[PDB]
Amino acid sequence: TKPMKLAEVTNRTKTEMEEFNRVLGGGVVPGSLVLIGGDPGIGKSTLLLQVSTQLLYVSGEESAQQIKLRAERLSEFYLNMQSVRAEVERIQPDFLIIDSIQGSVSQVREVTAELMQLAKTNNIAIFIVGHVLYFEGFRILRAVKNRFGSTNEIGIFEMQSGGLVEVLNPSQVFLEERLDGATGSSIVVTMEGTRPILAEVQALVTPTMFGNAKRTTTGLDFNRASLIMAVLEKRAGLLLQNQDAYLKSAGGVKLDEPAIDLAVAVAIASSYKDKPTNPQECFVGELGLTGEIRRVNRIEQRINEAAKLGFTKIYVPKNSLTGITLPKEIQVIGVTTIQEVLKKVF
Amino acid sequence: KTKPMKLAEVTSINVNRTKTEMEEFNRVLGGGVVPGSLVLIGGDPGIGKSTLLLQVSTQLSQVGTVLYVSGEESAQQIKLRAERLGDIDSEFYLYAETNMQSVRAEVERIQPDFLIIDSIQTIMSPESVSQVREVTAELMQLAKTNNIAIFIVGHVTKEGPRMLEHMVDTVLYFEGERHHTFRILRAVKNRFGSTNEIGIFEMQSGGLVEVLNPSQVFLEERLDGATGSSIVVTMEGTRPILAEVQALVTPTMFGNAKRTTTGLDFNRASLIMAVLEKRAGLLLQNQDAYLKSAGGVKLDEPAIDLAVAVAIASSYKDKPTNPQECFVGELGLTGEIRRVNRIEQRINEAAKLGFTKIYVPKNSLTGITLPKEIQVIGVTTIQEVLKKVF
Amino acid sequence: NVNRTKTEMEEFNRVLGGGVVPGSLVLIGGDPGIGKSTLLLQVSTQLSQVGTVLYVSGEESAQQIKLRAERLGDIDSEFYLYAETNMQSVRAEVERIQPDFLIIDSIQTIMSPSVSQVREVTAELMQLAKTNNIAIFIVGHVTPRMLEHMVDTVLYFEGERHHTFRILRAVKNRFGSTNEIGIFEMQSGGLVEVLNPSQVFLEERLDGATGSSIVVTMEGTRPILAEVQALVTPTMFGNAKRTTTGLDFNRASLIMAVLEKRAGLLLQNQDAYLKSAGGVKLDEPAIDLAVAVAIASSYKDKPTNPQECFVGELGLTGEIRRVNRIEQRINEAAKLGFTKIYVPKNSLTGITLPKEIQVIGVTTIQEVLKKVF
Amino acid sequence: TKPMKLAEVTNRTKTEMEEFNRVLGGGVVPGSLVLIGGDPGIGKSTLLLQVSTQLLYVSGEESAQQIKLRAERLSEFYLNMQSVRAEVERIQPDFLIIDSIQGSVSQVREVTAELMQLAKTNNIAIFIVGHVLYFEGFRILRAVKNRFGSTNEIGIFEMQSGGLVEVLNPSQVFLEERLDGATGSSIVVTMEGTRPILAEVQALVTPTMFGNAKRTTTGLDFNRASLIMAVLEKRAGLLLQNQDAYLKSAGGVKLDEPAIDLAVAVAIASSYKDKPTNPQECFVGELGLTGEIRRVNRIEQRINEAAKLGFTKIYVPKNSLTGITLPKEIQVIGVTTIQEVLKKVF
Amino acid sequence: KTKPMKLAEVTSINVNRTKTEMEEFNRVLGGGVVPGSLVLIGGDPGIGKSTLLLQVSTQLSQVGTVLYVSGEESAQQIKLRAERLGDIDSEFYLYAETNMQSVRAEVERIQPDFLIIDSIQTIMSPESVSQVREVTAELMQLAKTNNIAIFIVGHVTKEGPRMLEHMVDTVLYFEGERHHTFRILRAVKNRFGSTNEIGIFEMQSGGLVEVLNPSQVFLEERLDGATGSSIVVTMEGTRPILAEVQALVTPTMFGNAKRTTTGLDFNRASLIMAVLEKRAGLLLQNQDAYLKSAGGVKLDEPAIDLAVAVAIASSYKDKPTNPQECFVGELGLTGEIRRVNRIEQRINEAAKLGFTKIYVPKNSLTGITLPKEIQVIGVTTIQEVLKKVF
Ligand SMILES: Cc1cn([C@H]2C[C@H](O)[C@@H](COP(=O)(O)OP(=O)(O)O)O2)c(=O)[nH]c1=O
Ligand SMILES: Cc1cn([C@H]2C[C@H](O)[C@@H](COP(=O)(O)OP(=O)(O)O)O2)c(=O)[nH]c1=O
Ligand SMILES: Cc1cn([C@H]2C[C@H](O)[C@@H](COP(=O)(O)OP(=O)(O)O)O2)c(=O)[nH]c1=O
Ligand SMILES: Cc1cn([C@H]2C[C@H](O)[C@@H](COP(=O)(O)OP(=O)(O)O)O2)c(=O)[nH]c1=O
Ligand SMILES: Cc1cn([C@H]2C[C@H](O)[C@@H](COP(=O)(O)OP(=O)(O)O)O2)c(=O)[nH]c1=O
Ligand SMILES: [Mg+2]
Ligand SMILES: [Mg+2]
Ligand SMILES: [Mg+2]
Ligand SMILES: [Mg+2]
Ligand SMILES: [Mg+2]
Repeated sequence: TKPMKLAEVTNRTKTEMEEFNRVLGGGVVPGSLVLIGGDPGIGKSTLLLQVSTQLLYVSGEESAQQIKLRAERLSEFYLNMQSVRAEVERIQPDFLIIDSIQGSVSQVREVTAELMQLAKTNNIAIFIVGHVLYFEGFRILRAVKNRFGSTNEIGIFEMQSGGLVEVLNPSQVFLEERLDGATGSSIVVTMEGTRPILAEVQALVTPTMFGNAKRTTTGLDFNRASLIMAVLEKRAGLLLQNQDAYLKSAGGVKLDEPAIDLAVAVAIASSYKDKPTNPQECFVGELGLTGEIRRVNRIEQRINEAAKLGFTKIYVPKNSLTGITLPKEIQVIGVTTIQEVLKKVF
Repeated sequence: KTKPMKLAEVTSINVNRTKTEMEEFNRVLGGGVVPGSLVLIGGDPGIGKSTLLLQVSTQLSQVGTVLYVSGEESAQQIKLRAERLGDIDSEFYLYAETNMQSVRAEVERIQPDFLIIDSIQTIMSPESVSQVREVTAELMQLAKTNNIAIFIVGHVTKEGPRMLEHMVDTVLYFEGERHHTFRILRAVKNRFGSTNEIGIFEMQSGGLVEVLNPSQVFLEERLDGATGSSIVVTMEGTRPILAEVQALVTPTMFGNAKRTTTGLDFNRASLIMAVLEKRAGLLLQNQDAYLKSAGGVKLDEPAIDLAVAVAIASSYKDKPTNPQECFVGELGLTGEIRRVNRIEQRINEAAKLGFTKIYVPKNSLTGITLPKEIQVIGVTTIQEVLKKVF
Repeated sequence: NVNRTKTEMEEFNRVLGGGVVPGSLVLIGGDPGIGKSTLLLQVSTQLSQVGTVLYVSGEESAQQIKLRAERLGDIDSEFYLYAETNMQSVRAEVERIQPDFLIIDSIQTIMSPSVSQVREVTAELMQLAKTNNIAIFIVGHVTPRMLEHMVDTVLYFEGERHHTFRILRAVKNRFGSTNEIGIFEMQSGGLVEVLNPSQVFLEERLDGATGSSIVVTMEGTRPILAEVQALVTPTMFGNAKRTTTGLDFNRASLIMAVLEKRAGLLLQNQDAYLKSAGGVKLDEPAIDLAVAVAIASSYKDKPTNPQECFVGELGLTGEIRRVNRIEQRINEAAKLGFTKIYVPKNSLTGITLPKEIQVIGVTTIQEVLKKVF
Repeated sequence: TKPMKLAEVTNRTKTEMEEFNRVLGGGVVPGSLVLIGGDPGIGKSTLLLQVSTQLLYVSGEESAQQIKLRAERLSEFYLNMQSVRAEVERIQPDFLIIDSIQGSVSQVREVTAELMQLAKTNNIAIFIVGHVLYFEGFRILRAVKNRFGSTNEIGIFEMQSGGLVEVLNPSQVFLEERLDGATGSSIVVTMEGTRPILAEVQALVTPTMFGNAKRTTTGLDFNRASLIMAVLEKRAGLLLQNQDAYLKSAGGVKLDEPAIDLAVAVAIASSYKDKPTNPQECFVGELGLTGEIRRVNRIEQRINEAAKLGFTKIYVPKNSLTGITLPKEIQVIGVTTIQEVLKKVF
Repeated sequence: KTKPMKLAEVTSINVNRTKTEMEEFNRVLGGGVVPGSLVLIGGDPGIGKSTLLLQVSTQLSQVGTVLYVSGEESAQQIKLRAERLGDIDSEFYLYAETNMQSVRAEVERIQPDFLIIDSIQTIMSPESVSQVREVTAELMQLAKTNNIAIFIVGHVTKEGPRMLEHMVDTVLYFEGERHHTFRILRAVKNRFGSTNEIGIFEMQSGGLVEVLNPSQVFLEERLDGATGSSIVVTMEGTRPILAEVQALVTPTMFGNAKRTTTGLDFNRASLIMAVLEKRAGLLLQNQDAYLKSAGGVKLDEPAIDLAVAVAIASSYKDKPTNPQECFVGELGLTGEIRRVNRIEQRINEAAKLGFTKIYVPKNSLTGITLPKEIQVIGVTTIQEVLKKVF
């Protein structure tokens, strides 16, 4: 390209899989190199076979007969680089898939350089498998580097007996898991670096029978929980002095971020009170020792992620909202104190 | 070229700088963008260096000619971003290409007053990591061939931005922690200005919004009858981080008095309480204490002692502290407020974030010039401080 | 048989072993921000009064240095400033002006066909000191230890977080002693020398401040000087408390047992809080005596002298055992303006003692506490 | 050399320093390369200046005038390699010293290869300094690799105001340190890998005043000490139940070897009993839970090292002595039970 | 050279081996020294590989011709050592030189039946670490050119002996822990013998003295009324280490019953005691327990459970165990004695060190051939064991 004025800047092949299209930023662009990365066993061959049967598949990893058995469960689909190049000029295929690019590993860098120049010689879309998209564990496909789209885009799949089944409403995973009015469960939109993870905090508050009141956490910092309880007793007015408390992060998610405080406070209160929370409402906020609900980082991302996963309410810190556009699919409730929240929730 | 010259005959700078609508960004560069200069913006990925440079560029395109070079994002991607940020009916040129030879050719053609390289890591040349040091050397010589201002972006990686700091004209760092919603732009090295200058910005849905008057954020963040909150100007190496200590002192009901900290060393707090009881006279023997560093900031430096002593006392006493006053000082076991390192930097940083008082150790002030925007109170004992504060 | 150039700064002269030797390479090392540029600008404005100075650096601009250097000294004298980087352009100006003193403000910021190559530039600088017979100063920001073996004098400008002293020490000196130190304090103007350091230790101490004592400990080979703090107070509750910060808890526990069983202090029913001032970790046998004296001082409510310090491992029989590097510790104490130092008596066998400090060899803890209180 | 029958295999320059001679295996051999290693500041220049004034000294590290000031406190002593080689042929010196051999560091390997060939061209002894002998902290000089002697040889020095003073009786270091009949001190010949270190164990047994009996160690494993006390109470009959115990390894030596058990038991008993041990007697032995004194590794080395440092008795495990020659300067007492030892000692 | 051959027509070995006076060393090599073969002796520095090879060489010089090549020690040094060890009025040649080209020339000249390389690390050649693999390859071809037995020494280093194990004829390991006064020589790989063979030696003032009858060492090491001692055949990776567990059970006097371990995991011992109380019926609630692994051997393997249960019971009961019986087995919380890995190796190792009984888990024995020198008792429950033992 040549430099170009910004006042003068502005189509793709879609698949039946809505999620896979969003990740590529609309669909498959005809002249690029797309790399799918992930651990072996995850389903990069399975995902590419499914995209291919919808849209020349080259594999050294599995045999021709093996792929036929796989791909029927899941038209002009055709199954070293010098012997490959000859077939690219002959059939002239719009889409080329290399199942496993894998001193071959030193030569891997030199093969992919020659594949990017091959995308220009014959204007074709080429998929490369690396044992930039990353397929990692439900199953998620995320765009790490995208030249023809946004990197914040995600595609959720679940591997079943047939192959990969796309996931539209991931709110229903927590909703199926919710029992008939089960207390002491709450939801937080936490962060694993930049990825917003959505997680369930669990509490079992029960009166102590003997001597010292027990406190036990799994997945949350113990001392963080200890302070939360002091703030609930001193600010919210819950008599937790003589109550045992067991706390758990469902999944074995480590929850080590200030934003999880409010969800843990609400979980405990829910168990103490024996009043359930809504399974489509979630909570985000650091809790100060004065009862205040302090600001948190990346609030816009958290609200976005909650809405997308089918949540209806989200309690956020009120100060965090200054000049942020809120999505129409989710009720954002800014709160300022813990008392205010527990009043609203119970 | 420049010549060896006697210092008495060294003439004062008579530059022509280019200002942007962002008052803060100008102060940092020491007045504005100096033409024929190399400015490096460092910081973690995601903070908003591209966003800040796109905003600066859309403003500079109104008076000069901008060439924005990005290998990192595509041309179409940037157009979607930059329309939210500003106006681009002006001479703002975009070039999504990575080889310096192909860039050089376009610099001679359009002759742009301002050049931006979005990610030096993503610019190649013959002879993506080692070769960054050689590209920036060629960029400094390019600033003199055409007399243009050039901005360089340096993402701070786990391993292999701090390497180029000694060979560029201005070094800026864009940093903004998980605990603060606000991002700060600081000048680490400035050849055309002061290094104590800072620019506060808050990333909003549109892009980065400047925070002129930050004293209003701390006042909004405090509740009505706040108590047991205090502020310390701590240090994360050389970066002065400003942090809130929280204390909940409440009488014990049970047998043993509880002590629980999060973010502060437990034993450090234990000693502080002993010094408050034995020197200041607070009956804390039968009081539970919960202590928290707001934000999840680890506070592991002697200077935090006074702020924690004041926090506790504030909760014990049920008397609030001022939200625009902060405290710096190691506390000795005799009640003394001992000296701390980098006092001048801490007082500077407090003043810039809109603080009105700062309690410092009295011994630390020997021959230090104090900024006129902040009241520096040197103290010697903990009793003295608590008398002053409550 | 040598003719050195002195500066008005007595301390900086002692470090170089009398003054600036002409035709020599002196490397100043340290962290960034300590004041190597500031110290060299101050020496340069003084040396410009007798010789001819050429100050080179690309780290800061010419105009920036003028604003700094007017606060620091006088500039009506032959002081030349050259904000260049590459060498070949420098060499040409050395032959022209023929300057007696050359300063390179960051060797990291100089190129010749900018860290690996740094070794080759300093080799060419040492041969340049013979071609023109000039004194040359090299600055090495510590991120400097690579050039230490190939230069004439190696200075390190050091400053721990607890002391606002900024000490200049000679690591390797071809024209002087390596024991020499120069104490400075950075003030608003620039670096102010500290000629009587004895007066600083006598501001950091309050009036009735008991339980403070001083130890000359070691951070590898660097003798660090540190303050141990104790608060002994009667227990109110059931169990007597013991809490340390910066000292090993179990080490302190034994010290108290020895003070109760040997020295006769009733500490059983006393709470004890101990702290190493500064956040210095004190993990060396030599700190035992200072901690014992600290505790006793707080217990007894009798202060120690602020210009006396204590060195010695304390045995469980009350004995004050030998410690390593005793000659270095006595030397460092003396240089920081201390008047007494209690050392183990056995450590003194055939060691020459400096005339500026009273070295007291002790054998038991009872003996020490008798002497001290 | 050519291969040679063993039935057909069989002089040096000595210095006034008996210790330095032993290390080199008799004295300085005229045609070899001796490397002295150690940390900077230790005294390798000081030791070589002292050997040289007794026996061409080449230094880039210090100036000529600096060395003259040093060497007078401490005859035909004369003070890059091409300029050096020319002076070796001229003066023809029997002994050559290179003060600091220190991309010079890559070239250091190539210079020392040329120095070993220089030892043959002109049959001379050459000393090399490396910032195989190792000088490490009293101060010790040990032979790591010796072609003309034993590697177990050691030379003890003490740096004083003049320079390095040799140490003949290191028993007198512990003897000066011993007070007038001080109880609860004992000596062990332990091992730091293969180096036999000689160390002092200290005990303060004193009756408990309140509630629980205290146990505190520094330098010894706490649990090891705990077991020792159980064995002393159950086998030896010491009523330690109601006694506090403070234990210390003098020097900050870590003592983490089974052989230290007996010394610790004797230390405790000495403090309990208020009866001192002899300062020239030492103890070696693992203590079993039945009271037995079990065998230990490297017994011959330990007895050797004790004797050399001027010890008069050594209590060892009786089983360890099977077919071992005992040095005439030290009384080796083989013991079998802890009761037997305490009977003998007190 | 050798040829592809049908297994029915593969003829049995008809070698001529050379025996030494050391019965143990012969067994290890599978009868004696095979001519035209490469034997590697591995082990930590200081164990006595040079000492063992000097002793073998002084014995082999009586029937063949030995060439001992050492770069590590000098010729004069070896003469002082080797006179204490044996007789050298015989054809024993010593060559203190390190380059293989200079060695080869002397092999063709003297034509020695036995060649010893003292430290392969200290032998050089063109093209001291990488090049060891190429020297040993040239040494195996040298064994066929002249038909000689060659011994190679491999010191086991922190980092960079186990590398050559796959490319030599016999692999021996000389190992002897800080806790045992005795050193053991084991065959890891043997082309001319069994790998289960072992040679026990004790280093004495002269040199290495063989330990034929080791059953006498364990009996001398036990006191008269020993009690609370038991023996386990544990594993340090693949090396079967044989270890002594010690227990002192004694009634509590104070409030809380004490439990203290050294060398065993505390919690593992705690469970064992619970299983002894609940299944075996020992009243340990009010008994203190001190447990020790003799030697400072870390015992962190499930197989040690039974030995620790037997130790405790022996001390509780005040009834000794036999010093020539040992125990192997994980103990389940139901009192069951569960299976363990490498049972055949453990039974072998016990037998070789002169043990007469070994209690093993009964399930582990399915189709395993048992050595005739040791009584293998398969057990199923802890009650069963204690019944048998006491
Ligand atoms: C399509 C398909 C795959 N599989 C199995 C076979 C594969 O080895 C396994 C993993 O899928 P695959 O896509 O081969 O993993 P990757 O390419 O990421 O290494 O799933 C089924 O069991 N049933 C199916 O229908
Ligand atoms: C300008 C803008 C950026 N963003 C996102 C896209 C960017 O990838 C992300 C981070 O900003 P960016 O400036 O790209 O970060 P870096 O410091 O790494 O250059 O913010 C929005 O969501 N909305 C916006 O209006
Ligand atoms: C001389 C002087 C310096 N300074 C500042 C400017 C310098 O950049 C800073 C640090 O000193 P500097 O000597 O540049 O540190 P170094 O060269 O060791 O890295 O001190 C003042 O604030 N006031 C002054 O009067
Ligand atoms: C000989 C001697 C040395 N010294 C000092 C100067 C040296 O820098 C220091 C260390 O000795 P040196 O032998 O130079 O150490 P090394 O060669 O091992 O690095 O001892 C004295 O103070 N007095 C003396 O009489
Ligand atoms: C033969 C013998 C060796 N030794 C010593 C010298 C040796 O360096 C040391 C260790 O034996 P050595 O066989 O050299 O060990 P390695 O396994 O490393 O070859 O034992 C004696 O003290 N006395 C002796 O009679
Ligand atoms: Mg696959
Ligand atoms: Mg960016
Ligand atoms: Mg500077
Ligand atoms: Mg030296
Ligand atoms: Mg050997």
